[PDB]
Amino acid sequence: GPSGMILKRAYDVTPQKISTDKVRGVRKRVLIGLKDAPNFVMRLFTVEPGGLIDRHSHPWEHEIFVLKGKLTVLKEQGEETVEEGFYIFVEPNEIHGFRNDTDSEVEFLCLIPKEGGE
Amino acid sequence: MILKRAYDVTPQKISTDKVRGVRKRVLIGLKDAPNFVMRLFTVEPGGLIDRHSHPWEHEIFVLKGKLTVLKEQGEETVEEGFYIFVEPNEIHGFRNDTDSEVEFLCLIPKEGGE
Ligand SMILES: [Mn+2]
Ligand SMILES: [Mn+2]
Repeated sequence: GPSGMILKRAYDVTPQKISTDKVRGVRKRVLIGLKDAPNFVMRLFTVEPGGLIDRHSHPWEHEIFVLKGKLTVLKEQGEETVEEGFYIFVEPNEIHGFRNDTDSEVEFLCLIPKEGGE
Repeated sequence: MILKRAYDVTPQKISTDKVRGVRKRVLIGLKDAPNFVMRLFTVEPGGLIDRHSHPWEHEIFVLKGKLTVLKEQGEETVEEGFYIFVEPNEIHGFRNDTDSEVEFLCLIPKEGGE
């Protein structure tokens, strides 16, 4: 593949609205996308106040790092809120979702193997 | 599912001929991860990761402070809120020229170890 290094302010990427049957009040920035990533992609998600990523699962893992705010994590059984400075590992096929119960934006980094897209 | 405060992971001090004033936390390691690992590095004031390369990429996010990134030639400082993509085989390293600790998240494919 190519050489070099990219160094960029994440906020220089516009936050794009995610709207699907199971996601509302969420925006995403693709930081290191399919066009460049050899193995895995880096996204920055913004959950607006009251935003929801419904419980779901997929046949790849998630690696998450919470950057800002209080993120409510939905589990197969119940939920738990974590804050900036927490990491999350979600196994392949594990049920998970997210909610923002606060009045400010919540941000988290989310990385997946590139076979799951960007 | 694992949910944990990164700070609570015990950092490992690194002090070698090429790395000094650096601590490393393995957040999501080989034990858990099927494809890539998540580390958090803390660079003390004056700390240094000297120029090196490896056959895998880095994906980095700067969490705190002003990080000096060493390039094959020259260097570039970036701040909290920057991401960095280092291509496989690219010469790189890091320095902290400030008076406070710098933190960055760093992910590599699992062939890189943890
Ligand atoms: Mn998911
Ligand atoms: Mn390296």
